[PDB]
Formats: sequence, structure tokens, C-alpha cells
Amino acid sequence: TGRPEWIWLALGTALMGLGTLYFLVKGMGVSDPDAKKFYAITTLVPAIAFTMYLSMLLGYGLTMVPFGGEQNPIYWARYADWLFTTPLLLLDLALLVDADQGTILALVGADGIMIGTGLVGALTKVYSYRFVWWAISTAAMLYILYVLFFGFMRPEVASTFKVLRNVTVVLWSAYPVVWLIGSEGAGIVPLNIETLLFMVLDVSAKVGFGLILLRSRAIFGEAE
Amino acid sequence: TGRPEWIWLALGTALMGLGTLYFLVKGMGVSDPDAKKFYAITTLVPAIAFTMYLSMLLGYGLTMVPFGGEQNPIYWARYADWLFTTPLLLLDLALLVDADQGTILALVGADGIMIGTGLVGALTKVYSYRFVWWAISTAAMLYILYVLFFGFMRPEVASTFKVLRNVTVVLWSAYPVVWLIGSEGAGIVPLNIETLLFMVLDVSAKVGFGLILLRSRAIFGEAE
Amino acid sequence: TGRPEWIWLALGTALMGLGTLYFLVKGMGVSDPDAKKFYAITTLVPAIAFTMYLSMLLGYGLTMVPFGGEQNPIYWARYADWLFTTPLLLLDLALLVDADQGTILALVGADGIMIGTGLVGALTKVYSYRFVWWAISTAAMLYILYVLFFGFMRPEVASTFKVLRNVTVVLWSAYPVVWLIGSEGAGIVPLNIETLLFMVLDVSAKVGFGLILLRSRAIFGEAE
Ligand SMILES: *C/C=C(C)/C=C/C=C(C)/C=C/C1=C(C)CCCC1(C)C
Ligand SMILES: *C/C=C(C)/C=C/C=C(C)/C=C/C1=C(C)CCCC1(C)C
Ligand SMILES: *C/C=C(C)/C=C/C=C(C)/C=C/C1=C(C)CCCC1(C)C
Repeated sequence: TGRPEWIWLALGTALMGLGTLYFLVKGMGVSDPDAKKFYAITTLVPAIAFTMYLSMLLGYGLTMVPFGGEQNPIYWARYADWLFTTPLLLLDLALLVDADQGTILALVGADGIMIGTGLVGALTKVYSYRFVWWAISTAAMLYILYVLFFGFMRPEVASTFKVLRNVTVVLWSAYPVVWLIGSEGAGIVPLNIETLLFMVLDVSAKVGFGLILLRSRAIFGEAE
Repeated sequence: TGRPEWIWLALGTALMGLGTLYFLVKGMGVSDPDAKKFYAITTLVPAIAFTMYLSMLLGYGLTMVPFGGEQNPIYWARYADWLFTTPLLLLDLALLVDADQGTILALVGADGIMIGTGLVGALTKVYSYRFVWWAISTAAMLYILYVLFFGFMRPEVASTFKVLRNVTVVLWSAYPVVWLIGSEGAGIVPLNIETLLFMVLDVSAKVGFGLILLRSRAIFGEAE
Repeated sequence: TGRPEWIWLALGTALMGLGTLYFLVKGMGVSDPDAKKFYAITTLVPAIAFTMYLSMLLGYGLTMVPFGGEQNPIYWARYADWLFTTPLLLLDLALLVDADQGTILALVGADGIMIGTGLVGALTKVYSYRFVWWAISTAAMLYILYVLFFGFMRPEVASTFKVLRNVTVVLWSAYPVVWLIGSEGAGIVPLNIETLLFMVLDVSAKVGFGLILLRSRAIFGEAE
């Protein structure tokens, strides 16, 4: 199309699609029940992202929100993606460490709150209030990060969890910043650059994260 | 009303309602925990369908989508039904065979993708792109069917699973065809006939499927 | 704002926010896995309510629905809250009594139906039909109440469950009445009083319920 961000949406669609196919093929033949869980979660994540990238590319997942006296292009489909994919990603971490159910519920619920309030902020027509939602969403993210560090095994489990926790902190923490400087927030970075940034983050957080996880012996039960 | 498809919506509402009441009464008194799971899942399915049929009958679950240069009546409430009822139905099959959690997640997630992309296709304003969504949704359905045949007990469990798997393949595979030839897709069959077809499919896939399942000794633990 | 109900929305936001913070601090340090489940569920409930109260206060969670020949202010965000918080509350009760999974699914599903049909009724443009949805929603509520009394331990578990079941029946049963007499239904009580009533009910059903639950020894495994 003639939205300059189309190229990043197209590459995102492609990389999510290819990552989905790769993980699908890779998990073919896996019989270990524990490993199956990780393959399922980890393949579902970019498959969902693929659909939502495509919806943005085709224009379905874009709406105009009036605020600051303009009609502002907001890609709402990102939140529909994140609503499902972010708890899934947290579930991969939580299963790695054999987290308590209470802890999993805390994580999933805080994540739901993070995404839902981010969506509310994204669609809010009173400019100043958009940042209230951003702050609440960010608080939920900080709670999530706190639990990953202070709320929790085989040495390979510890090692893989540590690496993935670090990837998670670094990549996830960038999202509120991009939103804040981008078209959803202060509008200091144009939508095409914002789209590029989220594409790099998303591909790393999904396909990159998944490559790290699915390469590890941590996803298998200890078997002779 | 004066929408000619009202009669099929009314009969669908009635048959789902009656099926719900029948399963409710039938599962009264069931104490076996395994059987309770099947009664719960299986009664919930037509209860949800009853609500969404009624919403279509009353006109709430209908919207107009512009495409191909017309205002096209799209019953969106079907997807709200299917979003919940189709994974529930898959859950009945998966519990019958004591499926791995990874496999259940794969099934539920692929199903979510099937329904969500079908909804996107149903609401998409660019005619040609509607069929892209249809294709992606169909791929998700084919993945689901593949898992039911290649991804998986007491002989009565095997026997009941086999029958229900066959019912599932035959009925579910008809949905993409009806959508394709109907008002959502190529518009070769009118909405009133499309509605009739989905009504027959839905009642069979829910109340018919449920009668088969709930009549079986497979839903009970092996007890003396 | 100049909506007279703003004061009740503001106090609701505050009390849910404070209740969230209190439960969060209170559950700090809890290591018992069973207790963690209850703290997680019970803190998530007012955290979600806090977000949805704030959304109503800020005006995001309000829409106008034409019916009875007027444009009627309907707070839809209540349903988005209840959709998540009501099954969570039922989950607290069900975990207390170690409910069968079938029973939990029945409860959660009936609750989903209660809330979804209440939302449909709230948004329905044909006045008389709003009450059809109300009736169906009420039937789902009555099913839920029936299960809590007829569908189900350590003496402290029994004692706490009994108290919380009674609180639940009394408070939950008031909701259909308020809706019926309020702006969503017959319009005999003005929106500002309706808002006050739901605020008192919600705070009691969430923060009050939670204080009772989290003060009990019932939420802990039996340990030496
Ligand atoms: C695969 C995609 C992922 C891992 C996306 C993660 C996204 C977030 C952590 C987003 C966080 C946000 C906030 C913390 C504040 C408001 C804006 C959001 C939703 C971008
Ligand atoms: C009770 C209702 C059920 C079992 C409905 C099943 C529906 C489907 C399998 C629908 C599939 C579709 C596609 C595969 C492609 C696009 C259109 C859909 C959603 C009708
Ligand atoms: C924390 C909030 C809670 C516990 C809310 C409970 C709400 C209900 C039990 C609402 C019930 C309703 C009906 C039974 C009929 C239609 C209207 C509703 C949704 C208010």
C-alpha cells in the first residue's frame, strides 16, 4: 500500500509466518509430553502474531482515533495479538520453572491488565488520559518483571530460564518506551519508525525467544 | 420477522434450547467426576449456541458489511458462538482420549485461530482479501483434523472416539464450503439457504454429537 | 465531571484501588501454594475492577444506546469487569471446597453466559427484548446459586465456605434487581442512584468478600 509502514508490516508478517512454519516442522515427532507443551505454546505465539501482522498489513487491524485534534491511525490489532501471545510467553517461562499455580494466575492476570489497559490507552480520545492508562499498564509490567525476578531446578532449566528472563526484561521493557514516543503517545517518532521498532521487538520476543527455548534440553523431562 | 432466514434461526434457537434442557436433566444426579466433565462441556455447548441463535433471531447478532459494492448482512454472532463452542467440542474429544496438555493447547489454539480468522474474513471490506482469511482459517481447520487423525485406551473409549472423530470431520469440513458459497464468500447461495445449512450443521455438531457422546459408557471412569 | 454519578465512580475507583494495594501487601511473603492461589485470585478481582471503574470515571466505558426513543447512557465497562471477576470469585469458592473440574466448568460457563447475556441485554435497541436477555441471564444466575447450594472438608473450610456462599447469594441476587429498576431496564431509578447501588454491591462483593476470605485459615493447606 501507500502507508509507508507497509514494508515493516509485510516483513513482520513474513518473519512470523516463517517462524511458525519452522517451529511446526521442528516439533514434528516430539513425543515427550513436557516438550510438547513448550512446542505448542511456542509455535502458537508466532502463528497468532502472523495473523495479526497480516491484519495490519491488509488494513483490517487499523482504526482512526481522534485526539489532540487530529485523526490518528492506531493499529489496534497489536493488542489482540498481545492479549494472547504475552501470557503464552509467560506460560513458557512459568512452565520451565514449575511455577505454582497461584504465581501463574498472578502473571497471566497482571499481563491481561497490562494489555487491556494499553488498549484502553490506545483508543482513548482525551489526550492526557492516554498517559494515565500507559502508567497503569506500565505498573502491571513492572509487577510482572518483579515476579520473574523475585517470585521463583535442574541446572539446564536454571540456565535457560535465566537467559530467557533476561531477553524478556530487555525486550518487554522497550515496548512502553516505543508506545510513549510513538503515534499512540507523544507522537515524537512517526508511525513508520514506530512500526519498525515494534516489528524488531516482536520478532525477537517471539521467534528469537522461541529459537532459544526450543534449542534447549530444558524443555524435556529428565529421561534415560 | 421479514428476513426470510428467520425460520431457520427460530428452529435453531428452539433445538439448541431443547437440547440444552435435555442434557441438563440427563446429567442430573451424575456423581462420577469424569462423567461430570463431559456433561458440563456437552451441556454448555448448546446453551451457548442457544444464546447466539436467539441473538441472530432478534437481530442483535447481525451487522451490515460493505463489500463488492453492496451492504451485506453478516451474522457475526455465529463467531462469538463458535469461539467458545468449538474448543469445548475439541475438549470433549481430547478428554475422551486422555490427550497430552500440549496437544490440547495445540488444538484449542489452532481452533481460536480458525474462528478468529474466519471472523476477520467475515468482516473484511476488501472482497478478494476475504478469501485470504478463509484460506488461513481453512489451514487451521486442516491442522485440527490432522491432529485428530495423527496426533493421538479402553475399547469403548476407542470406539466412541472413532465415531465422534468421524462425525467431527464430516460436519466441520462442510462449514468452510458453506461459507465459501454463501453470503460471506462468493454469494452463490442466498443467505436464507446458507442459514438453513449452518442450522443443520450446528444442531448435528452440537446436539447430535452430544447425544452420541453422552449415551456412551466411555464418559465414565472404570468402576466396579 | 458533570455526570452526577461521577462521585460514585470516583469512590469505587478509590476503594477498588485501595483494596488491591491492601491485598497485594497482605499476600507478600505467602509461601503456601494453596494460599497463593487464593491471594492471586482475590487480589486480581479488585485490580480488574479498579481499571474498569476508572474507565467509567474517565468516560471511556460509557456508550449511548438508543431505545425507548431516547439516547440512553449505558456503562458497558461493567460487563468487561464482571466477565473476568465473577468467574474468579466463583473460582475462590470452588477451590475452597475442592470442587470437581466438571463443576468448576459448569460454574464458569454459566457465569460467562450470565454476563454475556446481560451485556447483550444492556446494548439491545428493542426495549422489550432487553428483558428477554435479563431473564436468560437471571436463569443462569439461578443455576449458579443452585450449584453453590446443591452441587457440593476441614471444619474451617466448611465454615468459611458457608459464610462466603451466603454473602455471595445476598449480594449477587441484588444485581438483577438493580439492573431491572435502573437505567438499563425499566428506568425507575436514575443512573446516579443505580451507580451508587452497583458501587456498594461491587465493593462488598470484591473487597468485602476478599477480606473475609483472606482472614480465614481455610486458605492454607493443613500443615504442622
Ligand atoms: C510478542 C509481543 C510482546 C512480547 C509484546 C509485549 C508488549 C508489552 C510488554 C507492552 C507493554 C505496554 C506497556 C507496559 C504500557 C502501555 C503500552 C504497552 C501495551 C505497549
Ligand atoms: C457448533 C459449531 C461448530 C462445530 C462450527 C464449526 C465451524 C467451523 C469448522 C468453521 C470453519 C470455517 C473455516 C474452516 C474457514 C472460514 C470459515 C469458517 C469459520 C466457517
Ligand atoms: C464484582 C461484581 C459482581 C460479583 C457482579 C455480579 C453481577 C451479577 C450477578 C449480575 C447479574 C445480572 C443478571 C443476573 C441479570 C441481568 C443483569 C446482570 C448482569 C446485572
